[PDB]
Amino acid sequence: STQSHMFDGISLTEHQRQQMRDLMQQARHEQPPVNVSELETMHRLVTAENFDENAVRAQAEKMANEQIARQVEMAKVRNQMYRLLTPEQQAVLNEKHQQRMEQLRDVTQWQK
Amino acid sequence: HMFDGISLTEHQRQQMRDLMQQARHEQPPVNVSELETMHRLVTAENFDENAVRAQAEKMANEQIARQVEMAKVRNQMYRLLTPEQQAVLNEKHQQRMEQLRDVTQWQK
Ligand SMILES: [Zn+2]
Ligand SMILES: [Zn+2]
Ligand SMILES: [Zn+2]
Ligand SMILES: [Zn+2]
Ligand SMILES: [Zn+2]
Ligand SMILES: [Zn+2]
Ligand SMILES: [Zn+2]
Ligand SMILES: [Zn+2]
Ligand SMILES: [Zn+2]
Repeated sequence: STQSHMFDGISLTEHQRQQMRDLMQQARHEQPPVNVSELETMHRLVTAENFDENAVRAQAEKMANEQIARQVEMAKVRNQMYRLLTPEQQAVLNEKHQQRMEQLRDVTQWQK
Repeated sequence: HMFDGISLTEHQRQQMRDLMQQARHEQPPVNVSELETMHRLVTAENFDENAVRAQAEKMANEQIARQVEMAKVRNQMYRLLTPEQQAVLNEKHQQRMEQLRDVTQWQK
C-alpha cells in the first residue's frame, strides 16, 4: 500500500509536485494486485474442516517471496522521491516517520 | 469484511470478538526495529538494492507468521458457525469472486 499520505504536512513546490507525481503512480504501479487464485485457494484452506497449517504457511511464503520484488521497486521509487526534497522537507519527513514509530511501540507495549 | 452479510447470535458474536482480542495476542507485533533500519535504507544518499532485499525478507518472516495466525483464527471462527450461516458465507464468497473475476477482465 502507498505511503500516501506520505507528503502530508509537506508541500512541496509545484514543479516538485510535478516531478513527484511523475512518477509516483509508478509506485501505484507494481503494487500488489492479488489473484483470484491466491484468494480462492486461501479461502479453501481457511474454510476447511480440519486446518492444514503447513499448507497455509506454504501459500503465505510463496505470496511473500513474490511481493519482495515489488517491495524493492517501490522502495527505489520512494528513495527517488526522497532525494527530490530539501533537507528541511526531509527533516519533516523523518519527524513524521519517527512519530509513526513511537505510536507503533506504544501499541506493542499495550498488546504485550 | 469476511462476515460482511451474516448474522449471527450475540453469544457467538462475543465468542468471535473474544477470539479476535486473544488473536491480536498470539500474533507477532510489528517489528518497529526492522521498520527503522528499512526507513534508514530507503532514505540513504545512495541506494543498496541487495541491502534492501535483505531487509524485505527479514520482515517477510513476521509477515508470514501473521498470515498464518490470522488464518488459524479465521478458521476457528468459521468453525463456530452454523450450517446455514456457513452456506450464506459461501454465497458472499462467490459473489465477491464474481465481482473480482468480472473485473479482472475489465475492460476486455
Ligand atoms: Zn471458492
Ligand atoms: Zn474467503
Ligand atoms: Zn502469487
Ligand atoms: Zn508513546
Ligand atoms: Zn501478553
Ligand atoms: Zn528512525
Ligand atoms: Zn520510511
Ligand atoms: Zn523479521
Ligand atoms: Zn500458533
